[PDB]
Amino acid sequence: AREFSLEKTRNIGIIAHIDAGKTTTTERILYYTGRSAATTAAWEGHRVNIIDTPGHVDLTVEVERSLRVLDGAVTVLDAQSGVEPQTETVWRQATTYGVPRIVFVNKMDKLGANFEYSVSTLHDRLQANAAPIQLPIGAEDEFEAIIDLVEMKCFKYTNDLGTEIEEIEIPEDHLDRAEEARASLIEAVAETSDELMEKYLGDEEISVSELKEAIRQATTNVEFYPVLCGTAFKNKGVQLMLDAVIDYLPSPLDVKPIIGHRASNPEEEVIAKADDSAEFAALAFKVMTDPYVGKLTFFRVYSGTMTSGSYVKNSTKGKRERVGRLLQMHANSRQEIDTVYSGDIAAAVGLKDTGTGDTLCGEKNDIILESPEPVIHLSVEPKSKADQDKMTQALVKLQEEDPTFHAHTDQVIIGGMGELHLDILVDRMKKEFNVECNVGAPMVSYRETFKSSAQVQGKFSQYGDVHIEFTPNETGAGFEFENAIVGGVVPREYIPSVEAGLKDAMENGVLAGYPLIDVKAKLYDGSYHDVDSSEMAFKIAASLALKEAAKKCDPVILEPMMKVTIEMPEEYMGDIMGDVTSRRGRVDGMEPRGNAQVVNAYVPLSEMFGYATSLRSNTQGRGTYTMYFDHYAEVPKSIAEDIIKKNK
Repeated sequence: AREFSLEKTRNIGIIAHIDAGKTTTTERILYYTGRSAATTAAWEGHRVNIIDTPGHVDLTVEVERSLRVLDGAVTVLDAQSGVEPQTETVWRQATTYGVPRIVFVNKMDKLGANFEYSVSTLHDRLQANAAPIQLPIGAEDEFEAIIDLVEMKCFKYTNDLGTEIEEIEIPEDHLDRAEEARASLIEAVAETSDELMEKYLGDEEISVSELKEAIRQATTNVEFYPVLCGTAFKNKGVQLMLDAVIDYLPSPLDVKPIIGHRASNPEEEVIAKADDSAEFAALAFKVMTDPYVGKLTFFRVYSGTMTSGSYVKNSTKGKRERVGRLLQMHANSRQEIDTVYSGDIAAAVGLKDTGTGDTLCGEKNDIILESPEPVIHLSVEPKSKADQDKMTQALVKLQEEDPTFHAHTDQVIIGGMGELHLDILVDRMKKEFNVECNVGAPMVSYRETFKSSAQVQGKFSQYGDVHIEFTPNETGAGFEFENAIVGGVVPREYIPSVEAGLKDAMENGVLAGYPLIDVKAKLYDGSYHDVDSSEMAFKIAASLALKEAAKKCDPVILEPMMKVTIEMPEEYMGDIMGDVTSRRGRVDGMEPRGNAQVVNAYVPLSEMFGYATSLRSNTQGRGTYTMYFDHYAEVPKSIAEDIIKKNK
């Protein structure tokens, strides 16, 4: 029987930069809530789950995931420099996923500390509706009290230990400032609420509570972001902000159910809401390994209820998993339980076949809450044979933790989604798994394809034969083999053996030696013997076909194209281009947001090396970009001729 009720639960995570005072803020939050990937705690008869967000925002896959894991967030800002480039890249994401937010402006105690300023940024840069529900008294050294607007009280801080908080009444000389502040607080909520609009102008006095009811309505619908203040290190306003999480930030019931499809048709939205009556469904957001307990698979349960020792479906991988004991990491402790209801988070011990992104649901049902390709790759050189063991070991494990990377042993070669991605991966090896290894330069991974069609035949004279029709496929369509054979001059016995020989012979590539893609092959005819003909020769044939095809099909080299989104001051807006159009980029569409323009562009990854270093140098620290894969494109003849000569 659950200690806490959905209504009493808060799933949160902390969106902050490092110099915003992130780590220092998390601990205070863990401490005040005490007595990691995810931590269970409590504040005031409320279950509080603090979800660890990724260490860098360039990892989109994670941040997206951790956002769906959580319900609402606490954004931490520096009291001086206001918001910063990445925090907003993440903020907009938060909104795409409809994550309620409250804002805690930290590090008030320092220099250049400007509260009424930092607040501006959310307005100016993020175009966000946010108004202080509190105001400071003093700044820098002078920082002393905090005015709570909604209840109209004040609190004095006599120590840096966060004890003996004097709860006092608002001093005169700040009385006015307090007054227009609460007044300026009460509408920003009212732009949203209706009857409150009358009540404002109509002059009716607004209650403390009835006001609270109103805000928490704005924030849980994310039309308003409450804003707070303090210094985490000196223990000021941390508690008030904790209360704030209780008052405003959503329970699992106050947000909209997570979308997902079923196991066969993945076009149905299947609803997952928090119901203990309904069938259990959950998502695994983290996997690590303890020296003692073994593999830990962390998870959140959106719908249904779960118990220790029963069986569950791992829906993503298509198998059956037997729940071991369930654990809960607390601040300082670990505690075991036999049951997981909805809206809750716990780790599971000894689930053999599970990995990050995997959806666990009940036995009967079929549901999945989540759904990859290398554009860039590295060479890795282990020393002697001593290290080489440990690496190849790691590679097996790492897959389970991050499926988003590829394994190639042909030296060993790992492709990934980017230089940053690949590094953390190498990071994890060099350090955590202790391998000493030479590491190459990032290299674009090119492809190949056919610009035209043809019909050809390989025949291996030990005898094998095929007639295949090779045609350029739709860009992105991948590879689809069609078996058109009828009479059986080629018997089924060797038929899939052809498909293999093709795949394998294409992977090698016909031009510079890069994998062959976007190509249709159809097998319309052949000739077989009954003694000599072997599954081998029927490979050598398919391969042979490919070689002849390569001669008639006008093969071409493909390079990756990225979707580059810049944002900048329009004084430089000409520059970024003469830059882009020097990069073989082309600019498609643009839209303004607030006082800056968002430039959308398409650029070859090959031309994108050292871009951030030319973004700042031109715009003087003002510009910011994002990038991700879009499509493969045909390399220009002059460039392509070189890649050939190289690999030759």
